[PDB]
Amino acid sequence: GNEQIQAVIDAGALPALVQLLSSPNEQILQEALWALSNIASGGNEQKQAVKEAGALEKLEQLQSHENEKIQKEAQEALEKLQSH
Repeated sequence: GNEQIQAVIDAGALPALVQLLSSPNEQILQEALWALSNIASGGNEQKQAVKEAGALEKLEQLQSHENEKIQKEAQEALEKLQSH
């Protein structure tokens, strides 16, 4: 599969930050993830979005993954949105 490519750095906003989770294209998920995943690094504002954005909803599609790296990509938001 394709790894996190260093194409462009971004942040993310609205459900658009989550939307790539439900991508069919696990590869492009991973590609754009590099820019989008930074949301998870911001505990307040960013990391709080994901729940409301539909990360639990988004997760389910990707849980049917064909790529193995994708498990970390899935659990990335899982982890961080859940209270622990």
